[PDB]
Amino acid sequence: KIENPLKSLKTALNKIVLVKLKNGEEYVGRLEQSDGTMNLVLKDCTEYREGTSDPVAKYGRVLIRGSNILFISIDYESIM
Amino acid sequence: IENPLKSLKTALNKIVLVKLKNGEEYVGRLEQSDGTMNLVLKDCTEYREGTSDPVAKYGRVLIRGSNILFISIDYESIM
Amino acid sequence: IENPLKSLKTALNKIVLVKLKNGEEYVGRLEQSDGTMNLVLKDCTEYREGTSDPVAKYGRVLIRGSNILFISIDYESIM
Amino acid sequence: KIENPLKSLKTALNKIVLVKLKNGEEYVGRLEQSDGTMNLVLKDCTEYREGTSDPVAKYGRVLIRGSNILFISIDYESIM
Amino acid sequence: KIENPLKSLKTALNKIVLVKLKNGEEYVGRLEQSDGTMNLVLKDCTEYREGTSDPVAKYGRVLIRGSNILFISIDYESIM
Amino acid sequence: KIENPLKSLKTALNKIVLVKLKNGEEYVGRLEQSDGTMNLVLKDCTEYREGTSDPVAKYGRVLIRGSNILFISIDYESIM
Amino acid sequence: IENPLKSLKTALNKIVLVKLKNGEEYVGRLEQSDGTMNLVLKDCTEYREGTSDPVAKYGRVLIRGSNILFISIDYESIM
Repeated sequence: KIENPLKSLKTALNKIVLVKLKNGEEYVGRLEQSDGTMNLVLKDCTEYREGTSDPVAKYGRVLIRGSNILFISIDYESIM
Repeated sequence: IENPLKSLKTALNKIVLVKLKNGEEYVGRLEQSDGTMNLVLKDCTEYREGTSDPVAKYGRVLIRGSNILFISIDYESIM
Repeated sequence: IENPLKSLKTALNKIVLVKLKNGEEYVGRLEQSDGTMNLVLKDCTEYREGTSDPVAKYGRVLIRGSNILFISIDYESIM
Repeated sequence: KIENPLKSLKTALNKIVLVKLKNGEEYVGRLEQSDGTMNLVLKDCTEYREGTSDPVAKYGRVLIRGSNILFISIDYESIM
Repeated sequence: KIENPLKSLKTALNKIVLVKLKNGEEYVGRLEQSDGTMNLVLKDCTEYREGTSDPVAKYGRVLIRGSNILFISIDYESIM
Repeated sequence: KIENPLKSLKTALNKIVLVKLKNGEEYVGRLEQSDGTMNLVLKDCTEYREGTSDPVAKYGRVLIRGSNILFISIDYESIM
Repeated sequence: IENPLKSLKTALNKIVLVKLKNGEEYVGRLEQSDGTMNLVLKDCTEYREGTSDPVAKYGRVLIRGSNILFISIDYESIM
């Protein structure tokens, strides 16, 4: 079977995901694009304070660099 | 033949604890892993470091291996 | 053909917001970019993270891609 | 003749070691495997507060990533 | 037709620039040299407290390592 | 006639050295082995409070990962 | 031929100040350097950042180039 963590990211295409960065900040938006570096493009992205549902800021369509990602919640829509 | 990374495959479908560089602890069932130690965990709960106090639920998570400190590969068997 | 880096090219000559590793935010018109996400911004203002409180003005800046957290590539159409 | 730091890690196999990571936390356990990048597997691993013998948490069998290791006390067994 | 970020660093040669480093500190001086990795030589370099005009220390002629640079204000002279 | 920084590390073999790690802590011991990546083996390693002489912990024979070293005092024995 | 790394070579046998990523400053006579900016300083004294307060003496030190923020290659003219 060919399943590996990277292609699991492709299944999240056009779904709401949560991205947490190395500084602990959390960003929620719809995953529009991703590449093999885990560079992401998120649509209608809102930053939330860590571990909470408190919106901090809206940033629109964001390109997130993969090297500073801690993790991506790929099923986040089904859980919000 | 045995090496640290093959030990990671023995934890597939088992509950593991992953500690990241910032000290926070994530507990979940190991679904997938690769050679760089990127992981996919199912039903992932973040705990406050050193405790069993849950702080957040994140569902199915892709964790980047570069930020991992260690993985408790038999965590199921010690709780 | 769509991918993250090409989406950056769509923001050329538009105002973007760039957040760096230390959390600081910089807003200015994207004049140039390369494959490593080095950017040149014009009329760049730094803002306190998460606000519209101006902190400093830096003129035309060359931002090193390796220390960028993210780029809001549609910032002009929402600010 | 052939003596180098990474070979000295081979003589600690199945001995108790102390591993200190980049955030100053110390982990004690029996070294079961190591590779060339200093990835480690420890059995019966206990975290202790830095500089002390106050145990903080028990983690069982752990795979430690080499890149965040500060040092390994390779003769810890014979001293603690 | 050839416009790239690093080429614009070459336009600032012999001009006063502001370099902000990863720790937030700001260094002002005349750019004398740069290379492809963004290593720089500044002449008559003064550090300023971040976002102010309070000088904190003088360092003279400095070789700055590119990997810790956040940004360079390549036209800082025109705006003082 | 050939002199470079890594070769100067070999001159400290069998001498007491001080190693400062990137979290600021200092470790003093007799350098027994080293390699091209500045991985080190120290014998009789004592950690000291940064910048002081107050011992903090003993760790015996330690393998130090070169990538997390700030500097090595290669003549410390002659000035301690 | 002039470039930033060759400018380090000109500092040989000169007193330099080396600032590391954690902000600590180290002053000594530059004895050796290489292409990665690994340095050997003679008679090295560490100073509290931005001040003249000596904190510790370290003799002959080998500094790893990867943790260096900057090197004042002419520092005796500044002391």
